[PDB]
Amino acid sequence: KNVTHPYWAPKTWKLRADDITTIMGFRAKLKGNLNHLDRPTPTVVNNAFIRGFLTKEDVMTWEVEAPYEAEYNIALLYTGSNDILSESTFEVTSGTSKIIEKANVKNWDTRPIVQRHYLKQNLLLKKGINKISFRLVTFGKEKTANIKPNPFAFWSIELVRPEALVAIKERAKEIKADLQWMVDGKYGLFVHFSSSSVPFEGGLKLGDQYQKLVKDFDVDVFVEKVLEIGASWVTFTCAHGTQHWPGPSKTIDSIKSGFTCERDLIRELIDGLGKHNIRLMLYYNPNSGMEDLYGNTYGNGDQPDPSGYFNFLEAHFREVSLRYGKDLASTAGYIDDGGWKVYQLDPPWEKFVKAIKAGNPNAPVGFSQNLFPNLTPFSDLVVSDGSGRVPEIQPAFLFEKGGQLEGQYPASWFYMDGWSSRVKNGKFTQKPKFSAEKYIEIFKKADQVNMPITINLAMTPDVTKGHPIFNPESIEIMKKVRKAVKGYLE
Ligand SMILES: C[C@@H]1O[C@H](O)[C@@H](O)[C@H](O)[C@@H]1O
Ligand SMILES: C[C@@H]1O[C@H](O)[C@@H](O)[C@H](O)[C@@H]1O
Ligand SMILES: C[C@@H]1O[C@H](O)[C@@H](O)[C@H](O)[C@@H]1O
Ligand SMILES: C[C@@H]1O[C@H](O)[C@@H](O)[C@H](O)[C@@H]1O
Ligand SMILES: C[C@@H]1O[C@H](O)[C@@H](O)[C@H](O)[C@@H]1O
Ligand SMILES: [Mg+2]
Repeated sequence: KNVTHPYWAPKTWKLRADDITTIMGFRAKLKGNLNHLDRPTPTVVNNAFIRGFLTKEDVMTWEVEAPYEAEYNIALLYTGSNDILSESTFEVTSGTSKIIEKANVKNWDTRPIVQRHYLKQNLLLKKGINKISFRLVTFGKEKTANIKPNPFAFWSIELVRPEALVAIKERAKEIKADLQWMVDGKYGLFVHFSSSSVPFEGGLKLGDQYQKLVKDFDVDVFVEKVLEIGASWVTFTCAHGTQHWPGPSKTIDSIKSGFTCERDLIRELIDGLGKHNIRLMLYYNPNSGMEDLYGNTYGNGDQPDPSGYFNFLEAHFREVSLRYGKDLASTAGYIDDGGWKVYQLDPPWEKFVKAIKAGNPNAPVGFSQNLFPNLTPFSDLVVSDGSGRVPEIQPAFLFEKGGQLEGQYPASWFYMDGWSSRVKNGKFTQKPKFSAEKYIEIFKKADQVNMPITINLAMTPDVTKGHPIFNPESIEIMKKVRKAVKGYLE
């Protein structure tokens, strides 16, 4: 009863013998109870999990193509009730090769919710077409809003020759970013220049008058507020809701006109913030409005092909990174939905990372991993949407060898009042979530454990002298935060 548009349907997967190959569960043939949410169009569907592993007949089968006979290390990504996991046994088969292994219980209280399980024994694969099957052979049950169930939910399988993994990890280690400047700066400002946002003075949402509002953006007004709250960096939102880009881009323009600006606002933000040694990183969203820029990520025509889209992302990262060089701290401080959306295309993470660092070899890579474990060994920062909640403190063993987050460094991304400003009738509708004293404790804790915080204060897309661009109550709180954390202490 499961539905997949041809671009999402099961197909034979080419193994990349020198790389980590990832294959979503819905690329397997499913039998028995196994099911997933419908995927009826070329557009990615976040909720990709396979559910219904209830009996020994509930089995999924991929078809993969190896270039030569070799042993492959298998990782599984899954989630579910610890009650269910504590009694689930996995079985991975191909040819005569068979792996049997108990599931791992999630013994941390934080994200990641999905865990990556490296199976101890390797799977031998013959040259050419191999069928690989996954099923459970022992089963648990949930025990005592406790309404929604938490079944075993399979996300993906990952295949990598053990020798390729050592070499991959070696290279990741050699280009790992040095984040001391973020720890020393303690916190920065997330600013959403959001295409859905309506200006303080009313009128068209930023998305429908993007170039005009970029041309009228008052950098000096913006920098003085950033400076006043003591931010050490700014993460600035490119392509939030549409693919509009606040500066020149040969890469974007060669796909489709109308998204770029004559004014190089990124450069002016660099220079304006640079006068006070405040650094700039870029948020970028590779999916929102992408159907109006590139089109379907898997292209047109009868069979899915992501190389055009991959080449766009790589050429875009590369052009931005080289355009600004070391003046731009990162063209990829926050790449939205790396977990929910980007991961589902089995993308070439390393090529993206090399593009990101081409102009700035220490540029931190921050793919948003959502509730998922580390997306690629070439990550630098833990990144996900903290909403307006108190920042979680992930326990240290997550970062040790074998850990879910190994190679990453802890970091928090959350908002004081909201993400996108919702100003209506000259009044901010989004108030700070907590008292000033609670934010002070939050930043003091982040500082004591050397975890950078990037806090969003909803900003009016029309940045001018005529009106507060941030909520004055929010500014007042951050001024008290600055005093308690960055001010003269005694
Ligand atoms: C054979 C596989 O086909 C898919 O469409 C791609 O997304 C994979 O990266 C690989 O090329
Ligand atoms: C730009 C925004 O990014 C988020 O990740 C999405 O979930 C929103 O709906 C919107 O697309
Ligand atoms: C067969 C598929 O149908 C869809 O409607 C199209 O958007 C795809 O690109 C492809 O042509
Ligand atoms: C702007 C540059 O960003 C890089 O990521 C940093 O490592 C450098 O110290 C410099 O500040
Ligand atoms: C940083 C946040 O990322 C999330 O994925 C989005 O849904 C929010 O709008 C915001 O942009
Ligand atoms: Mg510190």
